[PDB]
Amino acid sequence: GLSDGEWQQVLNVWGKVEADIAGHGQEVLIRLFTGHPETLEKFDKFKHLKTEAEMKASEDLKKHGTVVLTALGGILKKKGHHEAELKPLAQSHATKHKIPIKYLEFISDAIIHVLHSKHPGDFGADAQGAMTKALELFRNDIAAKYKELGFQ
Ligand code: HEM
Ligand SMILES: O=Nc1ccccc1
Ligand SMILES: O=Nc1ccccc1
Ligand SMILES: O=Nc1ccccc1
Ligand SMILES: O=Nc1ccccc1
Ligand SMILES: O=Nc1ccccc1
Repeated sequence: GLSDGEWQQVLNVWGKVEADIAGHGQEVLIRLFTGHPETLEKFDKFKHLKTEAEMKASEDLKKHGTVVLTALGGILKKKGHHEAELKPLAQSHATKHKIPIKYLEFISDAIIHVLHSKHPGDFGADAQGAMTKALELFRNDIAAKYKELGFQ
């Protein structure tokens, strides 16, 4: 678990994220797709995207980023009391989309990177620590659902 002080930084930061949800979502998906191009054959709608320029011009990628970060926001705002919100998403990713948990690790890293890159010298050391714990908490509760389903 995180402290109250820690939860407060996380939710402070997410409020800022929410001011520019599309632009944050776009950058997080582009970071993932470019650093780990195999994530991209999970997506028929995205397989044509052969360049960074094409990824950035794509309205549908923006729309997708908005869906993703909005779902992550709902979870985060539960301050660790997220069983009902986390459950369906763990179940769909393991069962239908078949996403290894290592891609959840990659996207967590993508978020911390994008935060510094969009707000250079505005993303405090205390802020990075709280967010990182928030993201690890999330990943940890996912791993428990993944073990339950024997997903490798
Ligand atoms: C922060 C972690 C993530 C969150 C909050 C999230 C959120 C979502 C949401 C809300 C949906 C739509 C409803 C559903 O199918 O459950 C979705 C669908 C999907 N996700 Fe994720 N996702 C995450 C990570 C990932 C990653 C890392 C991948 C692949 C590398 C992935 C692949 C997919 C696929 C293939 C779909 C189906 C797309 C569709 O219905 O068009 N997800 N995700
Ligand atoms: O729909 N879930 C996704 C999460 C991150 C990247 C692409 C899709
Ligand atoms: O930011 N939300 C979006 C919704 C539809 C298309 C593109 C972006
Ligand atoms: O744009 N349609 C979507 C459906 C499910 C997840 C993300 C996007
Ligand atoms: O690692 N699989 C996931 C579980 C829940 C939401 C997104 C991804
Ligand atoms: O059965 N698969 C597992 C998934 C996550 C953690 C441990 C086991």
